[PDB]
Amino acid sequence: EDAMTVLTPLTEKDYEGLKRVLRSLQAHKMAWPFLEPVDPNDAPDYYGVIKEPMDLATMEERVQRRYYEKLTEFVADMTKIFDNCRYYNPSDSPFYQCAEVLESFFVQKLKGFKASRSH
Ligand SMILES: Cn1ncc(Nc2ccc3c(c2)CNCC3)c(Cl)c1=O
Repeated sequence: EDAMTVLTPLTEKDYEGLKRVLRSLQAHKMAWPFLEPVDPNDAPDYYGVIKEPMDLATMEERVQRRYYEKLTEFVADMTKIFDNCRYYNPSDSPFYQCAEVLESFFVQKLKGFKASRSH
């Protein structure tokens, strides 16, 4: 990651962009498995093996509460959603495929955010 992503404190202006990114993910057709926490009754041993669960509703609360101090922390929470999903699920799972497409979409939106920060 670039130094600005690691080191530059997030401003209120930055948080308008973070909310835009999050809303774009929540609206994506393939974000449906990630909107709310994994239901334990759908996924045996999930909370036994996934030590740091994450979901977009939890990130929405953190964005609202100004939890993130650096962009790298926001990216880390987002990356947890996808990494957890690919850890638990087989590569032919619909969940795994959602993580693959949504992560690519996140990286596109993230690159746009970082550039808007530079100007
Ligand atoms: C193993 N597993 N199972 C499920 C799941 N997402 C999911 C799927 C459906 C629903 C919710 C979450 C929450 N709200 C209810 C419906 C992931 Cl992302 C996963 O990895």
